[PDB]
Amino acid sequence: HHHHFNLPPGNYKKPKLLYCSNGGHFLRILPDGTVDGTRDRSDQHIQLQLSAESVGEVYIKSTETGQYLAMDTDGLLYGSQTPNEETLFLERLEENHYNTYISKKHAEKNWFVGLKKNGSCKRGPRTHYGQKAILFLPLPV
Repeated sequence: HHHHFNLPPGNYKKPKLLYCSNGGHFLRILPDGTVDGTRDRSDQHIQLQLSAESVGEVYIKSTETGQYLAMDTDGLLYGSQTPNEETLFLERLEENHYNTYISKKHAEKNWFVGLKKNGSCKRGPRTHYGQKAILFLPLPV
Protein backbone atom coordinates (compact mmCIF):
# COMPACT_ATOMS: atom_id res chain seq x y z
CA HIS A 1 0.00 0.00 0.00
CA HIS A 2 1.08 3.57 -0.80
CA HIS A 3 -1.74 4.86 1.41
CA HIS A 4 -3.37 4.49 4.82
CA PHE A 5 -6.48 2.40 5.35
CA ASN A 6 -8.80 4.54 7.52
CA LEU A 7 -12.22 4.08 5.89
CA PRO A 8 -15.32 6.33 6.11
CA PRO A 9 -18.55 5.04 7.65
CA GLY A 10 -21.69 5.05 5.52
CA ASN A 11 -22.33 2.71 2.65
CA TYR A 12 -23.30 2.42 -0.98
CA LYS A 13 -26.97 1.46 -0.56
CA LYS A 14 -28.22 4.73 -2.01
CA PRO A 15 -26.99 7.35 -4.53
CA LYS A 16 -25.25 10.46 -3.17
CA LEU A 17 -24.07 13.99 -3.99
CA LEU A 18 -20.33 14.45 -3.46
CA TYR A 19 -20.02 17.90 -1.89
CA CYS A 20 -16.66 19.69 -1.96
CA SER A 21 -16.13 22.01 1.01
CA ASN A 22 -13.42 23.86 -0.91
CA GLY A 23 -15.70 25.93 -3.11
CA GLY A 24 -19.00 24.41 -2.07
CA HIS A 25 -19.65 22.52 -5.33
CA PHE A 26 -21.21 19.15 -6.08
CA LEU A 27 -19.14 16.92 -8.35
CA ARG A 28 -20.82 16.71 -11.78
CA ILE A 29 -20.42 14.38 -14.79
CA LEU A 30 -21.96 15.94 -17.91
CA PRO A 31 -23.48 13.87 -20.74
CA ASP A 32 -20.59 14.78 -23.02
CA GLY A 33 -18.08 13.32 -20.59
CA THR A 34 -17.05 16.69 -19.13
CA VAL A 35 -16.38 16.65 -15.36
CA ASP A 36 -16.71 19.73 -13.11
CA GLY A 37 -18.54 21.17 -10.13
CA THR A 38 -21.80 23.08 -9.68
CA ARG A 39 -23.60 24.69 -6.75
CA ASP A 40 -26.99 23.88 -8.29
CA ARG A 41 -28.61 21.16 -6.19
CA SER A 42 -31.26 20.77 -8.84
CA ASP A 43 -28.68 19.69 -11.46
CA GLN A 44 -29.54 16.23 -12.83
CA HIS A 45 -25.90 15.22 -13.36
CA ILE A 46 -24.63 15.41 -9.77
CA GLN A 47 -26.50 12.31 -8.54
CA LEU A 48 -23.85 9.62 -8.16
CA GLN A 49 -24.01 5.95 -7.28
CA LEU A 50 -20.91 4.50 -5.63
CA SER A 51 -20.16 0.79 -5.56
CA ALA A 52 -17.29 -1.20 -4.08
CA GLU A 53 -14.98 -3.41 -6.11
CA SER A 54 -12.61 -4.54 -3.31
CA VAL A 55 -12.80 -3.22 0.26
CA GLY A 56 -11.99 0.48 0.06
CA GLU A 57 -12.06 0.58 -3.77
CA VAL A 58 -14.99 2.25 -5.55
CA TYR A 59 -16.53 3.15 -8.85
CA ILE A 60 -18.36 6.45 -8.94
CA LYS A 61 -21.16 6.43 -11.53
CA SER A 62 -23.57 9.04 -12.89
CA THR A 63 -27.11 7.77 -12.16
CA GLU A 64 -28.39 9.95 -14.99
CA THR A 65 -26.01 8.91 -17.79
CA GLY A 66 -24.46 5.62 -16.63
CA GLN A 67 -20.92 7.03 -17.03
CA TYR A 68 -18.04 6.27 -14.67
CA LEU A 69 -15.80 8.94 -13.16
CA ALA A 70 -12.28 8.37 -14.41
CA MET A 71 -8.89 10.06 -14.27
CA ASP A 72 -6.74 9.85 -17.39
CA THR A 73 -3.00 9.49 -17.91
CA ASP A 74 -2.37 13.25 -17.54
CA GLY A 75 -4.51 13.51 -14.40
CA LEU A 76 -7.69 14.89 -15.98
CA LEU A 77 -11.11 13.68 -14.80
CA TYR A 78 -13.53 12.45 -17.47
CA GLY A 79 -16.69 10.41 -17.88
CA SER A 80 -15.97 6.90 -19.15
CA GLN A 81 -18.66 4.77 -20.80
CA THR A 82 -17.19 1.59 -19.42
CA PRO A 83 -15.29 0.51 -16.28
CA ASN A 84 -11.55 0.36 -16.96
CA GLU A 85 -8.55 0.73 -14.67
CA GLU A 86 -8.93 4.53 -14.74
CA THR A 87 -12.40 4.28 -13.09
CA LEU A 88 -11.31 2.77 -9.74
CA PHE A 89 -10.71 5.03 -6.75
CA LEU A 90 -9.41 4.45 -3.22
CA GLU A 91 -12.11 5.91 -0.95
CA ARG A 92 -10.65 6.97 2.40
CA LEU A 93 -11.63 8.90 5.50
CA GLU A 94 -9.66 12.16 5.89
CA GLU A 95 -9.21 14.56 8.82
CA ASN A 96 -11.39 12.07 10.75
CA HIS A 97 -14.45 13.28 8.83
CA TYR A 98 -14.30 13.73 5.06
CA ASN A 99 -14.13 11.28 2.14
CA THR A 100 -11.16 11.48 -0.29
CA TYR A 101 -10.80 9.55 -3.55
CA ILE A 102 -7.38 8.58 -4.84
CA SER A 103 -6.86 7.31 -8.38
CA LYS A 104 -6.01 3.61 -7.96
CA LYS A 105 -4.12 3.59 -11.23
CA HIS A 106 -1.97 6.54 -10.16
CA ALA A 107 -2.00 5.81 -6.43
CA GLU A 108 1.79 6.00 -6.16
CA LYS A 109 1.64 9.58 -7.43
CA ASN A 110 -1.00 10.73 -4.91
CA TRP A 111 -3.45 11.95 -7.56
CA PHE A 112 -6.81 12.82 -6.00
CA VAL A 113 -10.28 13.69 -7.27
CA GLY A 114 -10.58 17.40 -6.39
CA LEU A 115 -12.54 20.61 -7.08
CA LYS A 116 -11.22 24.17 -7.08
CA LYS A 117 -12.99 27.13 -5.46
CA ASN A 118 -14.26 28.16 -8.91
CA GLY A 119 -15.84 24.78 -9.58
CA SER A 120 -13.23 23.45 -12.02
CA CYS A 121 -11.64 20.04 -11.40
CA LYS A 122 -8.05 19.81 -10.24
CA ARG A 123 -5.61 17.94 -12.48
CA GLY A 124 -4.04 14.95 -10.66
CA PRO A 125 -0.44 16.29 -10.29
CA ARG A 126 -1.81 19.52 -8.79
CA THR A 127 -3.56 17.69 -5.93
CA HIS A 128 -1.91 16.38 -2.74
CA TYR A 129 -2.64 15.49 0.86
CA GLY A 130 -3.55 18.46 3.04
CA GLN A 131 -5.58 20.36 0.45
CA LYS A 132 -9.17 21.51 0.89
CA ALA A 133 -9.92 20.65 -2.76
CA ILE A 134 -9.72 16.90 -2.13
CA LEU A 135 -12.22 16.85 0.77
CA PHE A 136 -15.72 15.55 0.05
CA LEU A 137 -18.88 14.91 2.08
CA PRO A 138 -21.37 12.42 0.66
CA LEU A 139 -24.87 13.89 0.93
CA PRO A 140 -28.26 12.19 0.42
CA VAL A 141 -29.94 12.87 -2.93
